[PDB]
Amino acid sequence: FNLISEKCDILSILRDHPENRIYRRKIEELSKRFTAIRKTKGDRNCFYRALGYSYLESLLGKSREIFKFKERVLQTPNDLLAAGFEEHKFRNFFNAFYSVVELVEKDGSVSSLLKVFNDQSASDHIVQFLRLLTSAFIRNRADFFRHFEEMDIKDFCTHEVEPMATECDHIQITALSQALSIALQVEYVDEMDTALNHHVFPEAATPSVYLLYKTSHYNILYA
Ligand SMILES: *CC(=O)NC(=O)OCc1ccccc1
Repeated sequence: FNLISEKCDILSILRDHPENRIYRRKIEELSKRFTAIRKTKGDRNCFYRALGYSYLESLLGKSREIFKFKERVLQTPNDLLAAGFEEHKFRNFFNAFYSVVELVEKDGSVSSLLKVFNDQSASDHIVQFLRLLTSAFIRNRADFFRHFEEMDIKDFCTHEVEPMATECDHIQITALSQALSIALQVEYVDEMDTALNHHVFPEAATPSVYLLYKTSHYNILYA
C-alpha cells in the first residue's frame, strides 16, 4: 500500500505536525465532520491518483451509475482526437483506464480496486490517461479556461498538465471534474490562523469525493 493507504482514523495525522498549534486545531475541527482518511504518496501525481481511486470506490455496487460512467469513458477517445492527440499514442493509457472501470463493474471489491491503484505500472498508466484527458478538455474549451493572460493555454497544457509529477491548481481540478462529470469537495488546511474552509467543484453539486489539501498534497476523506 505504497501509493494509496489503508483507511486510518482522522486524528492519526496529528503526529505529522506535532506541537504545531494551528494544524492541531484544524485537524481536530476536521475530525468533527469526517471519520477516516486514506494517505496518498506525495510524488506530484497525488491529485489524479486520489480522485481516480476515490471516485471509482464511490461507484462500487451502483449498477446504473457505473453504466452511465462507462458510457462517458467510451466517448473520451473523441475528446483526445479533437485536441490533436493521436490514437496510437494514447491507446495504452485509455485501455488501462477502461480496464479498471470494467473491474468496478465486474469484480466490485475495494480489495481488487486498491490492488490496481497500488500497482505502480497500472496506477501510473491510469494517472497518465487522466492527465491527457485534462489537457484535451482544456484545449477544446480554451475560450472558457483563459480565465484561470500572458501565458498560452497550449503552453500551460504542455508544461503543467501533460507531464507526470506536475502539481495541480484550480484549473486542472475544474477541468477533470467537468471532463468526467465528477463532483468533488476540497478541504483546505494551510498554516495561517484562519477558518477551516472548502470549495465544491462544481458550485451547486452534491460531492461524490472529499479530498484534504495540506502541504501541497491531496489525501482522501470519508464522511
Ligand atoms: C499531489 C502530490 O503528489 N503532492 C506532493 O507530492 O506534494 C509534496 C510536496 C510538499 C511540499 C512542497 C512540495 C511538494
